[PDB]
Amino acid sequence: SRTTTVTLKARRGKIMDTNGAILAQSVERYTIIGNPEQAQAFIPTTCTKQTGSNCHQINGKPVGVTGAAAVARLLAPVLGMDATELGAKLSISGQYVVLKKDVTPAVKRKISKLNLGGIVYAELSNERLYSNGTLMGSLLGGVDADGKGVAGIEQMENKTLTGRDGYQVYQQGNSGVEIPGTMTESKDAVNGSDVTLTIDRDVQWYTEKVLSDSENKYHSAWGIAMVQDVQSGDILALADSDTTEAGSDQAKMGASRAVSETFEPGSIGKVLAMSGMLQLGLHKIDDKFTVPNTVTVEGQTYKDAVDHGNEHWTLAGILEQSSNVGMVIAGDKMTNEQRYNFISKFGIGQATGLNLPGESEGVLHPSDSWDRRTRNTVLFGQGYTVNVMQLTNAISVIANKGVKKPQRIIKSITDTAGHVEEQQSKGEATRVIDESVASQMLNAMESSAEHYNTFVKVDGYRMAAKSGTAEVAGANGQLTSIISDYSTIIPADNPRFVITVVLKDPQGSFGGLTAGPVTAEIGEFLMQKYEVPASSPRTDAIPVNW
Repeated sequence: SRTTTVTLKARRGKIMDTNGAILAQSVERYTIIGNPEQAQAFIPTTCTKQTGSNCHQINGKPVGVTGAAAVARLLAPVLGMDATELGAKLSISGQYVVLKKDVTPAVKRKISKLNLGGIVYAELSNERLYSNGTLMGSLLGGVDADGKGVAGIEQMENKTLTGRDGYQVYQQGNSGVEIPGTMTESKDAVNGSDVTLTIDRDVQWYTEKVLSDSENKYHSAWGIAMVQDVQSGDILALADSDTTEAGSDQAKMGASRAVSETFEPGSIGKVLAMSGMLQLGLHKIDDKFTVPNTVTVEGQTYKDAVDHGNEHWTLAGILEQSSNVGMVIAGDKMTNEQRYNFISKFGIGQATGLNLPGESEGVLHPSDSWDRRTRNTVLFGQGYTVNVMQLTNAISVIANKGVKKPQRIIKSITDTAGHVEEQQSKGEATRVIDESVASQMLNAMESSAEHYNTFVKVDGYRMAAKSGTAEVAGANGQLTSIISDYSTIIPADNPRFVITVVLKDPQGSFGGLTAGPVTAEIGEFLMQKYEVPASSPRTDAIPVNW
């Protein structure tokens, strides 16, 4: 016979930052719906000693009418509406009519007590609020009108956040085995679980502020920045210079540029190739080279960015001076397979495993597809592409004693019982290089940072860092566009964070090195916020020249 199923919609879980600060949450309100034809069939049950409270009454007396009129009389005082008007809405044709919008959970509960299930039901609204407004807006993403996550973290964590709808089934007809209105089965909703990010609201806010202030100062087409905890691989901030309200159409339009952008890393990429050279025992970090300003190999000519003479640099100095030519000379005996292997081993060309919507794996071509030139440019961060997360994780390897961890952005999930379950990214920690090789590269990176210490400084702290530039898609009247990138490990003598900044077409007195001072502004804030002890004096510098 006739049957009616009512959906009990699960309420969406919250998104919170690393400290429990709420970033996204849904408003529990309801639309109250009537079914006119079921209302018209309604006959109220008279309270007697046989029914107990399984009956209908108003002020302790029978309802006195039937159908729409009876439903309206029962509903009117609960909804604070006029019975005549309700009766008219329930006297139309069809199985659907809105009776009242935007009612509270308390009113919804009162309606349930009227013993009108099947005839009247509540539809949970899907309004989603983001209390921090524009903060990490495109990273949070947004939901559609049905409360489904369609961008950012809302989408990635949608299963967890959505929960599982329940239902009620009513016999509204006359089967002869239950009376009309009897609820014959139900299944409770399981409300969504809450998601805690590794992102810290204060670090994220300051990083976005630094990028905004940097746009005012240097007028970059865009800037992105990331802060990663060295020992855990947790992401404390992942930021871009665009400004969008969380949950807005703009935010839902596309992933954060920090998530999606890919680019050649340029000279920062030398860290990966050189690590390989040391690991394989092809060179030692203090090996001495004579590095001319050009070199020709197999009909191919390579140049450094700047004219110099025949320089007396060690392998560490080739890194510090960003010498492409030095890398070509040093890498002479490194086979194509070894080159590919060490770049790939640092995570280049592979998914971070974070599963951010719109995230690319980047591009690193198989070594047998390389030609006589690209087999060499790969040594200095050209001819393959990375996103900021991959670059930052590769640099973290040097900070973390040669070990690469999967990065994490989802810290924990809290279920409906209130149980907090820490989350752990798929895939395991892997050793990329020996700890001793990592130490030597950190030492060379600290010499690389000191190369720029006339304008890149965090007072009281040693840094290990590398800079780079690379051509990207030309824009805004620039014949050739470039990015400035810079990645810093801080403090060098007890690494705590990696901070990477990428700016497109920065202007001003620092030109292509503008990303450097920007990482240092973030660095300064982090040492103060976490009260990091000042560095000890550097006593073991590996020589950069001879």
